[PDB]
Amino acid sequence: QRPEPTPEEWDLIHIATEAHRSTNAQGSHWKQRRKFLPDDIGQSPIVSMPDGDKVDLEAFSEFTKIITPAITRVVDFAKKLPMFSELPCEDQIILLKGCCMEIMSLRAAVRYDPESDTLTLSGEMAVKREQLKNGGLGVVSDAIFELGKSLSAFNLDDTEVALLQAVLLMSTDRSGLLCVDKIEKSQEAYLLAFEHYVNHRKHNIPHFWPKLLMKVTDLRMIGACHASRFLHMKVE
Ligand SMILES: N[C@@H](Cc1cc(I)c(Oc2ccc(O)c(I)c2)c(I)c1)C(=O)O
Repeated sequence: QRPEPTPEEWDLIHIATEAHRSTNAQGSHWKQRRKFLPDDIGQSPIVSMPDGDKVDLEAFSEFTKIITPAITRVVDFAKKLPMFSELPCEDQIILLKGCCMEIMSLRAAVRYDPESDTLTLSGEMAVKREQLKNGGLGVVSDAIFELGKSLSAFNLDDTEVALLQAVLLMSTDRSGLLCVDKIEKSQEAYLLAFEHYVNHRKHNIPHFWPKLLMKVTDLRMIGACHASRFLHMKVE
């Protein structure tokens, strides 16, 4: 009834799923290696910042210590998608700076653990809503957790997530792009493959596809609130 990946789109999906899996911290068995950020950390948000806000700085350090590798992995992922590597250097850097939080956020959210109400950062650090609120995301902490809980139910697989990530990456909605039309063709290709792959999985949920497109908007929201700290160093 509802259409299902063409053979060129099965190819796209292999490449994208392998790019995601090869850059997802600790891989598919991440859950068996975790350290819970300890209780005494992230509880006291007392230090002002050059931006005006108060932050439990110890916590902010513990987070800042593991963020660069996480960024690196987003870049590794991007560079493994051929439609992304064909872009000019100038546009690659824009696009990366632009989705890097959208993607790290999604990457944590699908590793939401209802058993302990924690997010899992880079496959190892289990954190509570309040630790990451006080560590420097404000309300953004609350937004990712709501999303975590929301996705438990959708039960996404590494392909769905991979493809979701490519749709985030090839956004045409960024200041400064040269090759806008190429990016939109590629976004459209990924969207259409993704819609098809979702067909191919009979999801025991009504309206799965459109419900899931809505979480794109939530992720672009996250990325818009926490966009400052990405004048990151992209090396192509
Ligand atoms: N867990 C993801 C990676 C990931 C890593 C970290 I550190 C995260 O927290 C942030 C991000 C920006 C900030 O300014 C602060 I303060 C904390 C998140 I949300 C995600 C993965 O699987 O790659």
